Amino acid sequence: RSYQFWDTQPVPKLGEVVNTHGPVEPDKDNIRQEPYTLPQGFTWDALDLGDRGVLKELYTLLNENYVEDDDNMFRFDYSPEFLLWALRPPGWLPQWHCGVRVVSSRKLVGFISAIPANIHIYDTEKKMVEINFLCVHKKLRSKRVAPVLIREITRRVHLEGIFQAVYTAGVVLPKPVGTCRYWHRSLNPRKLIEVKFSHLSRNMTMQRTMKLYRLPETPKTAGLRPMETKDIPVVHQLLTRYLKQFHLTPVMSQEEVEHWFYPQENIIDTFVVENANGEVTDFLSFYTLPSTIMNHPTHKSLKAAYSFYNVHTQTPLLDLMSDALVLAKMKGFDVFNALDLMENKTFLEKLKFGIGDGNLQYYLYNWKCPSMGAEKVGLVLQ
Ligand SMILES: CCCCCCCCCCCCCC(=O)SCCNC(=O)CCNC(=O)[C@@H](O)C(C)(C)COP(=O)(O)OP(=O)(O)OC[C@H]1O[C@@H](n2cnc3c(N)ncnc32)[C@H](O)[C@@H]1OP(=O)(O)O
Ligand SMILES: COc1cc([C@H]2SCC(=O)N2c2cccnc2)c(CCCN2CCN(C)CC2)cc1O
Repeated sequence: RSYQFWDTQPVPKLGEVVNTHGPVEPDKDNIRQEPYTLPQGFTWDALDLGDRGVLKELYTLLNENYVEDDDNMFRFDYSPEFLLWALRPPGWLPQWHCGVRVVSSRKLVGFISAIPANIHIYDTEKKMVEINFLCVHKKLRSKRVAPVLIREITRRVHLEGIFQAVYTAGVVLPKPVGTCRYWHRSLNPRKLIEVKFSHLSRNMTMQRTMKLYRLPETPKTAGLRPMETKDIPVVHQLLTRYLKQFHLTPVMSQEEVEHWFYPQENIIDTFVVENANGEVTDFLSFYTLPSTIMNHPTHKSLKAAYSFYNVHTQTPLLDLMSDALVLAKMKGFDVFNALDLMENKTFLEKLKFGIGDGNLQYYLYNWKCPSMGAEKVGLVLQ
């Protein structure tokens, strides 16, 4: 369109209207046994994240070289313990933690990952992988290293008999199946304005701004409490039933639900509504992901909470999310982030979220299907 790399790949063209559902190419019956060639002086290395030293190397690569905002002011700061959560879910494979190192110094300069996931896309369930944490060191940018990382992880996934993948990106590539928008809810507006994440309205004083965003000290929903081990099955049951209404969703086992939702401090929070009868009827969840405030003398970090999966059957969704905001404020978050997917548009403007810059595009690899509105997207990635 022209895309030197993406034009060679089994994905639909940008601008082509798709009215069919299925693979772009058939499953491969023989697969390349040898890794793709990297530029000279660089080598492949599978990263054992159970090793404290290797995990920290990955932490640093991403801390210094991962996604920045459009103004080049903030960079994601995934913690080592978060990366362990995100990258070793049930069924994780060691070959799918794909690093690139400088041969001489051993410096980690590139990475890409796959984790397994069963994905429901319209009327089909497929075993896929989710691709995440594609990163190339700043000093290595614009040298066509990304295509080698993408082809190499493809080869490694192919060896395991898997021929479809799902991924998101803030850039337009062939061809989005869904387009989402970022929204932000101020919790600590004074800090957000000071570090220039947000700006003071010409029509509002700082005093008025703090008043606008002020929240109750405690949640209002009767019987809200953190998720416990006994809650794992009912949380699985609630999520599975809730997700049916959307066109792009994960299909989680009970073991997967335990991994993704069981609370871990500073990583993942899940709160359930246990009613007057002792029945769990609702749950909210958010993950923890701080950002580095680049080159700032006094404020070094911003603590952000990210809306994950929120299931309602008896409690209004609006009330659930109001309580999520209160809980995040209690836990010291500066901002609460959510996408416009699932039923989120029903609460975003009401709870004083504001729209952010940029788009999050959702993609499938080797699967043609019609595109969908954000409201039909029911998949949230890390
Ligand atoms: C069956 C199994 C299938 C498994 C595979 C499924 C596919 C997985 C796909 C990956 C899902 C990743 C999900 C996430 O992790 S999204 C997060 C991506 N990470 C970042 O944005 C971190 C900071 N940025 C970087 O590290 C970048 O500069 C990267 C590494 C992204 C590009 O490095 P560099 O800037 O040095 O560029 P290049 O000269 O090497 O190569 C340029 C080519 O790369 C295409 N490009 C640029 N950005 C992306 C992007 N985010 N997804 C896919 N492709 C991208 C670009 O259009 C061009 O192709 P084309 O325009 O010529 O055609
Ligand atoms: C500044 O506001 C935004 C910040 C971010 C992200 S990017 C790194 C970061 O730390 N972010 C952050 C900071 C503080 C709180 N939550 C998030 C985003 C996400 C957009 C992702 N894109 C858009 C497209 N491409 C390629 C650049 C990054 C949106 C914001 O409107």
